[PDB]
Amino acid sequence: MNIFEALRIDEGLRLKIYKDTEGYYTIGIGHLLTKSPSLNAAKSELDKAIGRNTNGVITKDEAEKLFNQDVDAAVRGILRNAKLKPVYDSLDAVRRAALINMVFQMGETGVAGFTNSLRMLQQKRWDEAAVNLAKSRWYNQTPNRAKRVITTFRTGTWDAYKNL
Ligand SMILES: [Cl-]
Ligand SMILES: [Cl-]
Repeated sequence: MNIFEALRIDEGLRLKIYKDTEGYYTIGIGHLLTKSPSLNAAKSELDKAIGRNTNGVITKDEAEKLFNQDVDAAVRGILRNAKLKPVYDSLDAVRRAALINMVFQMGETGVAGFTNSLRMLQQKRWDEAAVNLAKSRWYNQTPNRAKRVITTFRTGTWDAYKNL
């Protein structure tokens, strides 16, 4: 198991524009197009992202390419963030992947907001961090996914993804 495989399980893959859990226009493997309520604006962002007139549909290869870009950007966002970098450096490879998943889902800014959890993770206080992470809108809105990421932080293994 790895970050790519994990996120592919968590986000799924859809080749036509769809609405995510928050009602935002998205495509591929969790690639957010826009927070605007307009499908046209979404179609526009889509064409600009792929480089062609898509008409709201992309191929598997296109989805994968967006996905690669997106993972790369999450990593870079982490490394550039003063609050995130140190946590990330302190963690093992498996837990680093959980942090990347969170950033991919919610953005660098969102994650950097989990101040107390981050401190706990940095201190390697696993059970405590898990409890704290759960007291969030994030866990209440997408509990099954949140539980998978949280277990990953807690145990440092990919067990929550083994079966799926
Ligand atoms: Cl893009
Ligand atoms: Cl969920």
